[PDB]
Amino acid sequence: ECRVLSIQSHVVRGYVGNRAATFPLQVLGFEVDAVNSVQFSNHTGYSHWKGQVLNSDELQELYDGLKLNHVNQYDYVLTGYTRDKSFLAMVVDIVQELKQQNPRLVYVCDPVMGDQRNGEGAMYVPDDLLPVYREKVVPVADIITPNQFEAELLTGRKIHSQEEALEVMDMLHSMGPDTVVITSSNLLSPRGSDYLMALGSQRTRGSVVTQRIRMEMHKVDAVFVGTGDLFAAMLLAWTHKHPNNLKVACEKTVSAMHHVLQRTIKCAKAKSGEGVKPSPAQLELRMVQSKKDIESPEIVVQATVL
Amino acid sequence: ECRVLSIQSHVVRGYVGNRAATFPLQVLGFEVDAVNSVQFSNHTGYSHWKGQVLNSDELQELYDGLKLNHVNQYDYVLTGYTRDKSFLAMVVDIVQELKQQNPRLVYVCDPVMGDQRNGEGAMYVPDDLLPVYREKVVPVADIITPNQFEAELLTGRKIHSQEEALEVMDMLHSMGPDTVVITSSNLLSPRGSDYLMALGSQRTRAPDGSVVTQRIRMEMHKVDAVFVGTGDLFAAMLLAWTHKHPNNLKVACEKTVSAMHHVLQRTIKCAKAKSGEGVKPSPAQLELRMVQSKKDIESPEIVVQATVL
Ligand SMILES: Nc1ncnc2c1ncn2[C@@H]1O[C@H](COP(=O)(O)OP(=O)(O)O)[C@@H](O)[C@H]1O
Ligand SMILES: Nc1ncnc2c1ncn2[C@@H]1O[C@H](COP(=O)(O)OP(=O)(O)O)[C@@H](O)[C@H]1O
Ligand SMILES: [Zn+2]
Ligand SMILES: [Zn+2]
Repeated sequence: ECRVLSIQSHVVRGYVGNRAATFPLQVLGFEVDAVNSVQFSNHTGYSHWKGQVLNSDELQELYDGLKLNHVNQYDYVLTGYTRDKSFLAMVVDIVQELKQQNPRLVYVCDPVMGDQRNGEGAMYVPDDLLPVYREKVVPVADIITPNQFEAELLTGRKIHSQEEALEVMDMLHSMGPDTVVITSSNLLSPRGSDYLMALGSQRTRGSVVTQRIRMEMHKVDAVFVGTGDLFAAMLLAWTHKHPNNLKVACEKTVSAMHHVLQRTIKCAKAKSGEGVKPSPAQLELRMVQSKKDIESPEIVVQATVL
Repeated sequence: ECRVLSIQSHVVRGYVGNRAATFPLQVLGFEVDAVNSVQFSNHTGYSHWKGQVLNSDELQELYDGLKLNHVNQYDYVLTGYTRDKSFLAMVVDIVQELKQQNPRLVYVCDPVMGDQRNGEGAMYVPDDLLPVYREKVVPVADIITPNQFEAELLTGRKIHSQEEALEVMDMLHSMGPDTVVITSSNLLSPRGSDYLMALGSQRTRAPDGSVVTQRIRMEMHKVDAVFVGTGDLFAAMLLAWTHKHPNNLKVACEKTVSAMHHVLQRTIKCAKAKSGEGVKPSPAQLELRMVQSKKDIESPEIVVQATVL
């Protein structure tokens, strides 16, 4: 049995943060302990939203409860969007302390930054977070899933080509994480302008045998929320099964992603009218109805080894 | 697609309240919208626990958000443990308003107040809740799952036999709910002193004004341990199975109780293996093995047969 401590947002309706990460990990066999950093009615993609936030002190209280009961033994820690540097700093303390009892604990981090839609009632992420991610978070993270924009901020470098991306990924490796996956980029894929390009790199430490891969997925014509959280949660599961094969781990992860999105866009267009654009409420991920696809995804993409 | 609005507690670790109700409903195909009434590190069966509570105002804020976005359309509402009458009163307002847009909404309610451990009842909730459950909650509830102790408080009547239980269940039907399930009782089962007896009753008013009532009895072998979150798990699965078998309380209960059995057996086996020999399992070791019971919850092998009364 593998136990995951996931600390992310919670929404009453829809799927983002912990809502997008718990069901997938559960059906995949993981014991998930969920700390909801916030509780909103829905995500910020809607016109309205109401809810309450948890401060670093409250986060500490919860962790203390687990500690007092001697049940603070985890195999994985998983975090994502956060817009409070004080909260984020608290997370690092918790991870460090946990890695103390279990040097084998794996910390999966998705360093969210920018004007992204989230489930924490926020319209943006304060710039004062970059230095916390850069100097405290990344150094203790084992698997990180930044997008191109985030990868650039973390390394202070810009990416103009596939070769530069690989260089930035190497810079991230030296900062700490043995596995780095750039989930989406602006790089033009050789397959076509309609494909989204993702890059992956894993340092398997004994010299460092580095496995690098590239993946191209056809873009779906719509804006989704929570996809990044779903990605990170599934990558966690699949890397656990294929600890030394980033290629397979990413192929199953991205395949699932495809099935869920296809089912989601089909149902969204069916519920809205003819020629009517689906609304964010209609675009909520069809998580429950994708159970079989998440459990065992039919591979639909092939990762090319670089 | 059936959408459920579940308003119950949340624990970081373990399974109780919303943690025990969401996963089962999700694997069974239900779209679950969860409002966490509280967030604790774990349940109170542990020696320590820390967390925060939500007040009636915060509950209202959340509901308002759904309402402002016009996404307050539900098919089911599911509630359980509550320790604040103000919060409970707020729940009733929400249910009434929802039943306005959807006359077909089904409200499943587990009126938690206490249990009868050996012979004497003990209240977990302030006594000032009983009146609220009695006059405000039960009247708008469609399915209720009280234990013997709770059934007695709601009707002000004592249960000394199977016949008296059936009378109390009829009294509850008059108060509102067409479906009543007494999940556990002190009644001695004809099968043996080691079996737990549950009773079920579902009312159907025929077109001509006649009333057909299906009544059933169920006996389950006791597992030698104290579990937490089992009542929440029960109510969540009964919701799912009654949805599939709308007019057959017999089958709905057989599938529901069969799943309970599978989950508890797997849970006690793992607990004893983790404890050590001769060592009693701790509450932390007794947390329901929810995730590892996925298959059993999806399609339970029937292991109990309901007796029609
Ligand atoms: N419109 C889309 N079409 C196809 N895939 C998408 C789309 N949007 C997101 N994804 C998938 O979601 C993941 C991207 O998450 P995203 O919201 O873009 O995260 P990030 O902003 O962290 O790069 C990728 O694996 C990608 O394939
Ligand atoms: N020790 C046990 N042995 C067998 N079944 C149990 C045991 N404890 C709980 N259950 C199951 O859980 C449900 C009862 O929940 P329980 O803790 O007894 O709730 P309540 O006190 O509200 O009646 C029943 O369907 C019952 O079969
Ligand atoms: Zn992201
Ligand atoms: Zn109960």
